[PDB]
Amino acid sequence: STGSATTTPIDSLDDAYITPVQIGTPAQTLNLDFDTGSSDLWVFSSETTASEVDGQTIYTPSKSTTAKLLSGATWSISYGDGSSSSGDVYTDTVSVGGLTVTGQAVESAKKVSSSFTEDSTIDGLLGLAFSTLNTVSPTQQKTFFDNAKASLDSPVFTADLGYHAPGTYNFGFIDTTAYTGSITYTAVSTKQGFWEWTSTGYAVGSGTFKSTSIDGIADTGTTLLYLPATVVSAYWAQVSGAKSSSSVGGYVFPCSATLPSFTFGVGSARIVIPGDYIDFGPISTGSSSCFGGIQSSAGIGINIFGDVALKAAFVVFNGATTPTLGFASK
Repeated sequence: STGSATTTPIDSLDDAYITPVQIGTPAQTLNLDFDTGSSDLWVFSSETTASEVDGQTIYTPSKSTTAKLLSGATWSISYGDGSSSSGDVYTDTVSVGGLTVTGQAVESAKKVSSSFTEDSTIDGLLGLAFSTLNTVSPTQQKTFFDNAKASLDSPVFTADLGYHAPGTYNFGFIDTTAYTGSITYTAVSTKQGFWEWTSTGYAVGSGTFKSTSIDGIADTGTTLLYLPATVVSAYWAQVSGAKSSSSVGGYVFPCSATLPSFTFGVGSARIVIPGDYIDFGPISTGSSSCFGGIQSSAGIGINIFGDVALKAAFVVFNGATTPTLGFASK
């Protein structure tokens, strides 16, 4: 089997992407944030504290003939941005782009933090990291991809995020029309539960390529590109007037600037992030100070190849017995 779903930016900055997901019988369609940096599929629901719901579409398990309470199971998760959610668990039928999993753990939110409430466009998350990170207790649950794997034509899913435009998540096949040149595959460590890999270096604009190992995670659920302070400093030094602002919480730059591209290495191959991808616009409405799309990972504890980087590539998440990551230009 295979699945194919369109994923759509939630706003004009590509702050995140939502993908429609069918849950239950009859189908309840929720727009979820596919997150290769976490491993919980959780949804706004009929159980969510009413004051914490503001415009989201909710899952109502009592209206699904295939929903079953997973007795005794609870979940609770905290994300790198400080947001969080928690609740209990149902199993139900979940379909993504024509691909159906029965008995999928659907984590029903009783509580969500303000960040989720305030984002009316995201109805929940669908985690696509390794199931070892799943927070369901006392019986850890599998991700949608894990449950689907054996049924898939090939044990892979691909992320093809658009710049200011829709893209595609495919399950079970590689669309060879969706990228240019070849896919370069690179090793993955699952030790931390992430799609963790090592970039072979970077360049800034038309600058020479610096060969250097950068360990990081391919994370569709993170907006920006978080890299070592040395790298990030080298990038913003090429932007007149750019500076790190503690009060804003990262690198800002004059909105009148033309940003240089950023290249990252995948083995001997190179992915080029156009400068425009690195512009996240005024820090506040009307400001002439713009927020940078490349930020320091110092104090995160991990480098993150988030959407800024991933949207410049066609990315293969290869879930074979020995997982790997593939990158192609597009």
